[PDB]
Amino acid sequence: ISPIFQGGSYQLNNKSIDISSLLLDKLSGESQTVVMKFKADKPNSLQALFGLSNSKAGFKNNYFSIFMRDSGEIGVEIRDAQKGINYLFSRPASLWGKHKGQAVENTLVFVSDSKDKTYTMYVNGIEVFSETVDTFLPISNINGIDKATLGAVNREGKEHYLAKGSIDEISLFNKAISDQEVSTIPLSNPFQLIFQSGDSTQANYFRIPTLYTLSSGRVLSSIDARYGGTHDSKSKINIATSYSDDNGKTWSEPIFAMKFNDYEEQLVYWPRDNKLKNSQISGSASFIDSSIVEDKKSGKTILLADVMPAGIGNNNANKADSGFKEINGHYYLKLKKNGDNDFRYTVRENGVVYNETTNKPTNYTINDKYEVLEGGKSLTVEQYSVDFDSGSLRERHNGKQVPMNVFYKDSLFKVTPTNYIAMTTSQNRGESWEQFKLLPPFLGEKHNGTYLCPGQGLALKSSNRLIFATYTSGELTYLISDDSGQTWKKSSASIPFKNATAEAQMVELRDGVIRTFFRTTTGKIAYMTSRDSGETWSKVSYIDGIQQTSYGTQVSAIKYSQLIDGKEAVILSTPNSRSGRKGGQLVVGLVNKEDDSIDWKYHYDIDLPSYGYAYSAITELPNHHIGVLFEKYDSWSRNELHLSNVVQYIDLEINDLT
Ligand SMILES: CC(=O)N[C@H]1[C@H]([C@H](O)[C@H](O)CO)OC(C(=O)O)=C[C@@H]1O
Repeated sequence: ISPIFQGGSYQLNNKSIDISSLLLDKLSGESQTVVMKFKADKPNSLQALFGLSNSKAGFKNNYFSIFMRDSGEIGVEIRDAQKGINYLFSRPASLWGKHKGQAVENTLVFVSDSKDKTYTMYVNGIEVFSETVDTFLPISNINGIDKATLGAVNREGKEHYLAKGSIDEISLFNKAISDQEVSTIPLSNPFQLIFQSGDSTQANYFRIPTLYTLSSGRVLSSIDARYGGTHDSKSKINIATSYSDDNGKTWSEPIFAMKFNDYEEQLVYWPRDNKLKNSQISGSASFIDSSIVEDKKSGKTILLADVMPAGIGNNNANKADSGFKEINGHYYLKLKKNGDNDFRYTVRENGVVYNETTNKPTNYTINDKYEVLEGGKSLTVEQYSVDFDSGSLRERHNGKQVPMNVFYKDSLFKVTPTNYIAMTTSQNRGESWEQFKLLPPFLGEKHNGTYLCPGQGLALKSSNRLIFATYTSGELTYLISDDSGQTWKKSSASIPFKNATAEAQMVELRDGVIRTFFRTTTGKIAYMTSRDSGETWSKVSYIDGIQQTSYGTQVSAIKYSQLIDGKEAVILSTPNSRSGRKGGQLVVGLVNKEDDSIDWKYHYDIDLPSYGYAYSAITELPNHHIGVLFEKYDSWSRNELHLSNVVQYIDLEINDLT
């Protein structure tokens, strides 16, 4: 099939282009596909790209448009007043505006299909919505259509929703094209996906990217594989990883670093409507917020993340309990058995489940997978699946037996419903990952564990010291290992905030000198300095020239290997906005070599100030390029929940930022 119409080079300068007598006659049949290569870097707040209308008096609501918002949202309207139909479908954060000081060419494919009664929209190869209706309205069945327009919808003789942008190609087909035919449409994409809907994780959502350059040249990525929409824990979540052996050009199929099997790995399309979006998987264990580092001495690659027991997240996590009973200097995991109201057991050496009440070992052991064995025989539980088939979220047993784990809901022996940290290690730089182990508590028996700061750990350049920053209430708590991850001690730093999400990332400015950048509740990024290689920390200061919202966002920061303008350089990645998680920037800081202060000298614009940018991972690639893996959406907004393929990868050179 050829196009029924094909246009090219249309300038949308707040003035509509009429294409009625090129298109309307050729429209026929009830199925259509719009293919549109458009640009829009200074978009109006709301603006229609393409529009078919009844332009006559009294039929203002008789029209189809493809519209966008300056927030990056894309959508369609299919309206007909005589039929009593008024369809509106959209997805936030669907568009790119600008990459490297250049308008991005978006590729839009809208599929209007009468056989399935489905309206499907792709932008840039990604499906952003797909909606089935009871009563289908072909876009060309709207009664009295007499205008085909670009850059407005002609309503009762006047231009509505005037567009500022440009259309490079618009085609229409009297055919609803196959998914196969969509993926053969060429793309000029400024981004690539490392993790995506459909890959081997089978999660439809991803949050909290990380990136790290290993010594071999491999770049490694970790992420939350988030199953229950984009919701934090409590949910189903796994830590997935992927690596690139070619400077970011290609990535390996994702694997798991940490996983749980109490709930099935399901690609689900969450619930974006207001009655159902807060549906949140409630019976599953999960991992959340990973951080990665390489150990120089052993060659190991170390990855930590938070571990949440079935049904737990930071909201309901038992503060006032670590999950451990200390016994002169040693820490043991506490266990609660079925039918008991108190925690009567601990996991002594070799995983011996020991009864603290009667002071006797039992027939039960916990293996290194935290799986429960009775007299050496594996115990199992039945797995859960999730579905919205009944019109609300159901969590129900699915027939499959999986090894029974102390973190699960159906386990005979359960861990304290609080939050933990675990580490895994790889000895092949991310090709496999050893079974995770729980870190001991750092703040006593009567305190829940700290929360890991997503991103990178710090591997000091001239020692064997590893550091992972964590946060808790009223302090930054650095975890420090001088033995390849075997042992850990804490180094506390008081922060002048109560209930901060003080997500912290570190740079080593010169040997022994660490600057930590972190999120606060002040609308500003904070920082402190150890000159101690992390033993002691300074008071808190703030960065001017960057704004954050009051709740803040995770900040990522790296020490660039090369000199910029003759100075040592620090790179920082954050949203720069007081209005939302949007207006993302890599900001380039030159270290003054005398006092260690930083002149934040260049601000690079990742996309339009109005376009979403949230958590972010950066790294210097072996070729001195910068890799960015970031959430291209507002991951705080209750309007942008549950979007697929918004965590994206881009490649930048220093020249691009300066
Ligand atoms: C452990 C955990 O739940 N971390 C989540 C964190 C946390 O909820 C904080 O308390 C509120 O910002 O919030 C966010 C966020 O997008 O802001 C992401 C994290 O994955």
